Amino acid sequence: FEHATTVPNVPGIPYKALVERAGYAPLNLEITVVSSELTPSTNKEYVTCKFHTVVPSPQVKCCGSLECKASSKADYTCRVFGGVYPFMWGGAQCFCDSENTQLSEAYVEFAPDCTIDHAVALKVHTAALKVGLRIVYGNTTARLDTFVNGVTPGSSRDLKVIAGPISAAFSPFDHKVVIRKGLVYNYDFPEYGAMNPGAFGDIQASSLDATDIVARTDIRLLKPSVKNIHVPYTQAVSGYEMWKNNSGRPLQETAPFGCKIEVEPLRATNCAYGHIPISIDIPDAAFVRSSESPTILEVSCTVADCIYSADFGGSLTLQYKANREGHCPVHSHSTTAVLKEATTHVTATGSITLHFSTSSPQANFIVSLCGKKTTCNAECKPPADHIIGEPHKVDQEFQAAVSKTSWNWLLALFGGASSLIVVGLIVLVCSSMLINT
Amino acid sequence: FEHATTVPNVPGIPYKALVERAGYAPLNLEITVVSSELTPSTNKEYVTC
Ligand SMILES: *[C@@H]1O[C@H](CO)[C@@H](O)[C@H](O)[C@H]1NC(C)=O
Repeated sequence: FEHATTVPNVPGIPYKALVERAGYAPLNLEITVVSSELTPSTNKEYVTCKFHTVVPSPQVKCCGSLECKASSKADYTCRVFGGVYPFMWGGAQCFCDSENTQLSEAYVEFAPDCTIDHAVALKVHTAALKVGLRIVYGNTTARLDTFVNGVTPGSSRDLKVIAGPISAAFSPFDHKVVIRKGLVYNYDFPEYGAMNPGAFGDIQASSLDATDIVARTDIRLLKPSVKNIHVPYTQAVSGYEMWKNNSGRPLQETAPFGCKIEVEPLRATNCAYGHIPISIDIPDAAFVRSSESPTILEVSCTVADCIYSADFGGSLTLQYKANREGHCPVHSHSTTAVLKEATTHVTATGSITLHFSTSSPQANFIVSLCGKKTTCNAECKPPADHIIGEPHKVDQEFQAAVSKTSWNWLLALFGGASSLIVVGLIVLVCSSMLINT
Repeated sequence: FEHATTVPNVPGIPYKALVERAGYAPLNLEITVVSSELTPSTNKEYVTC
């Protein structure tokens, strides 16, 4: 049987319902999401790390001109110096006094320690929500992993489940993300090839082992001044360490909606947001005939010491006049109160205690012991514990968040004002009819 | 649950209260005052004979 209903996406917090398929008995249905994996689609532009700036030996040649060539190496910088006369140890290196040519060559390379301390840059496109569902119907359980889009039921060995599109589309990732060492940051890195010096993305490559490495660090080769052979060069500071110095907090600690983000693959787990429209196809095997299911005649309610906390704060004694021994479900129709127990064992003329979690100051709700309806009506005290360590099982709806006596006084004032208005219009009508006569 | 309660400070005469949380059964708090020593701050100022 196709049953469609809106359920919370929050992890835990069981959602219970009943199906009424004519004369096939009220059949219970407990569903609860236990995992919520939000996996976006990522493409990789570049990986970056601290660079090394390997500088080869100078090419000095003595009484000649040695203009250099271009190269495909990362951030190749060449300069040619005249009028040099270098000293290595043990004496001079040119037989020429003043006519010499020194070649200074400086490209840049990944550090040997970039196998770990490397950050990849990604763009996420669309968040795909995959949720795992625990279902118990009657006495049959089912673990089903389903995508939340409206199609692809997936695992249908016994049960068919369609997860409709979610009410609110939430994505904890911004359009550009950076992953280093298992930590994700919502950073706006530059495009591939748009390398600026002193900031993130100064050196880029598609992969760590790729020879196609690009960089635009401000490396400048200086004119050699001292007698001894070397290269003088001034470089802009690597923007990778500057980004590490002021990365802010990673997205595992700043993500909204209370969910935690893991890498390989990049996903967000247990994101509690919105409501999932669910559509279940309950098999007819679990359905039983209403003649076999015991019926019920008279049901009375008495709930004592209600408290509208997040816990199951309330005990109701519930009296029945049973027709026949048997186990059969129980359910509270009002969304404001949810029952701990889903199926009781009703035999003959007993009192059943039930635990319910509510959010209204008034406990005025409809409950079905194994069929029919029952109006539980009493009052609920405020919680004494200010902060509880578990989430609320009922969301407020403002239809019952105002207390019964508060509706009484507020509606009494409204009724007084409206009654004065009605008396005013009535006496205007009477006076108009009198002056018309 | 923290239950504030006013008790007379007479020796003997057992005092009785009920503690209760809405999801729990009531329990019989039994409080008795046995001794009450009024020891003040005393300093010796002289001795005579
Ligand atoms: C960068 O590192 C230096 C070195 O100690 C530190 O003083 C500074 O607070 C860090 N952050 C910024 C934004 O300069």
